[PDB]
Amino acid sequence: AQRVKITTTATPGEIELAFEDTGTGLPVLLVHGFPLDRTMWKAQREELCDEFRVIVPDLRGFGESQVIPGVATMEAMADDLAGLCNHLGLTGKIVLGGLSMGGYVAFAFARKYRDRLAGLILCDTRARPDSPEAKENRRRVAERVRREGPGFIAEEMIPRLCCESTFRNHPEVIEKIRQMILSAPPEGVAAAALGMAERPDSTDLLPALSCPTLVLVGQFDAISPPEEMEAMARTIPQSQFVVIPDAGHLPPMEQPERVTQAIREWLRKVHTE
Ligand SMILES: [Cl-]
Repeated sequence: AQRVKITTTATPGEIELAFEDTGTGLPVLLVHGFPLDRTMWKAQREELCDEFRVIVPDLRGFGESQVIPGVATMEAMADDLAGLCNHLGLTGKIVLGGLSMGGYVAFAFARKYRDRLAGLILCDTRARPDSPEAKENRRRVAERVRREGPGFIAEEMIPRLCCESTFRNHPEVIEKIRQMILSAPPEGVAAAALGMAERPDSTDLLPALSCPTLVLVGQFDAISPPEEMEAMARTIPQSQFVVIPDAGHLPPMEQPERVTQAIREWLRKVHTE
């Protein structure tokens, strides 16, 4: 992996990002969820790199990236991605994928950097903003995690993140996810929780998208359910919708080969030299 200070148009103008960059050819940037890190895309990065260049950063405040206290807006995270692409000399078009919060970041990127997208991959996410109670729950999480760390988040989220079959067949995946959460920097978690609370409604952005979009969801996703994601996909032009069997909210980890294949075959259609 690499760690580089990038220039970003978001406050504070420069930030150190840790990232993986594996493969050659057409660039695919994959954005993790909350409160995870780049390692949740490891299987896809290690497999797709035979055909694509796969870039997987830790977002600001997560993993090994710099922590910027306060509020980490989805826009700021998108600005950081643009700055990373600039650093790397990826100044033309990319495919951008995101899971959950990473999907929120992808919408912020599409809003601001439309001309840099060859395609979007939206996994286990939604375009609407937080409801008022959800916003308040962000704030409650932020205030507590600063002091207690993320153990209480792992306790609340793990049962909602993966399906029954994953608990049975893949306890090692459960434990990897748990360690991602437990290791997340407390102030990075807080800043992103507050940022998510203030993200805009992206509902009306979706019909205005100008690139092919793959929408992926676990069959048993308890957080962003398949019915809801299918309806979201119906609002996006040039969309393809895929349900991954025997996965919950984290298909890339729960059913890595299925996710890799779905992404690979779509990329072959979209992302050409
Ligand atoms: Cl957003």
